Amino acid sequence: QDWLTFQKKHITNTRDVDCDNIMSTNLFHCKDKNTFIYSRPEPVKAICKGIIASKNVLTTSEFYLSDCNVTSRPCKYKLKKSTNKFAVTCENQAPVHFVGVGS
Repeated sequence: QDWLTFQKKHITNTRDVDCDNIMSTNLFHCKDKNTFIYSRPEPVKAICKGIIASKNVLTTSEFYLSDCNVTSRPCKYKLKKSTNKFAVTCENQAPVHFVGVGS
């Protein structure tokens, strides 16, 4: 919804995201999947530099991503690490929404 919530939901200071614990919280509420970007927040903000009106943008560099993906048991997870580009909604020069991971 905004950059500060984007940070709370999609930035991780470690690749080794604690999926089973972090996903069963009120923040992630057992959602099927969440992508965490391994980075300090400020460099991620920079993906949207210069972009004002709401626009979905694919990163120009790949990033180190950590996905928590649900298993057969609701709210139980497997961690999957990958190196990939991803897309966000940019608005007023900041990511406000996570769109998805690149192909």
